[PDB]
Amino acid sequence: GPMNIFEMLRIDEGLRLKIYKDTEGYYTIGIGHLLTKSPSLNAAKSELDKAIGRNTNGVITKHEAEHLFNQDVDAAVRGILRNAKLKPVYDSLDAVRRAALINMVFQMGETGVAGFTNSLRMLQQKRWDEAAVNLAKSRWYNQTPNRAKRVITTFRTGTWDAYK
Amino acid sequence: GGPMNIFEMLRIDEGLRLKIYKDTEGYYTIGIGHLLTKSPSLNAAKSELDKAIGRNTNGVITKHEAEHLFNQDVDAAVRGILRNAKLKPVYDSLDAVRRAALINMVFQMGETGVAGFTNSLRMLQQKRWDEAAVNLAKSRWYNQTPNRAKRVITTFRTGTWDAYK
Ligand SMILES: [Cu+2]
Ligand SMILES: [Cu+2]
Repeated sequence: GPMNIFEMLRIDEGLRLKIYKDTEGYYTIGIGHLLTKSPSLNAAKSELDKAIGRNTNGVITKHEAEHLFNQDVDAAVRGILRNAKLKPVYDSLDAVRRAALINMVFQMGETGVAGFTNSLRMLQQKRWDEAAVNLAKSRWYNQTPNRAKRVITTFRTGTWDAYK
Repeated sequence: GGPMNIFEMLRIDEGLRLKIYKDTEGYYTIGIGHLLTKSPSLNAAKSELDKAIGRNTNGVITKHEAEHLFNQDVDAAVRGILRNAKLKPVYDSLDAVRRAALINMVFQMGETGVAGFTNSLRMLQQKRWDEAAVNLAKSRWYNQTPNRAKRVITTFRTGTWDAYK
């Protein structure tokens, strides 16, 4: 089966069914669903219960995680469409590259992503190699080099060859 | 229980069938509206099916298998919009809810058939919802599957999920 944003994110975020800490040290679960930014497992546990609508004692099913994953991806796409900075960039991109973008928003959030002012212009102007270079200079690249490298290659090439 | 989206919307219009069936156009299909072949041969259908699933299905598949195809198919519809000179502009100008109605149209009829709605498409891009809603009702689409078209059109006119609630 050929790629999409779901498989892409499914690969970058992986699937975990116990509450774990993301690379930022924030508690999480499922496919990269942020529970809380607080360093409290107990705070994370309650936040999880609200999200799933039941008592989980830290554990959810595979279906439950896909349900969250769906809403979250959807939430990121809608976030981009309400962001004055991102929407134009998004609209100008081809399918593969819109996936790369949604990937960054999924991980970092809109605001964080809107901060890549220069790279964004390069993207909207189809200067693929220049943006790829500029994106590597970023804190984002340094904090998560492997995932960032993969995403950047997608921007540069417009192909799935970093995931295939 | 969370807010509607294209998947939920399509899951309702297509339903879930784990056995090969003929859709409304007559073509062999499976899962959540996954077209297998436009050919009258069940054997070509079964071949296509076993190819896609990568085993020998004996003409039957699991729900998870069917949702796997669902993902591929929805993405293909979106990709089909972004590939078409007439569809992309309309799509880009649409709000999230209305983009779904569009994706729904392409999922069912295909990129090319949907591009044929030149007038309705232009009205959508001009935000003449009610005019578009009416133009869309006079179409082969509406005649063949009026119940699904009503939902999709109501979504286009109002911009809300009230037709699926
Ligand atoms: Cu596949
Ligand atoms: Cu939900």
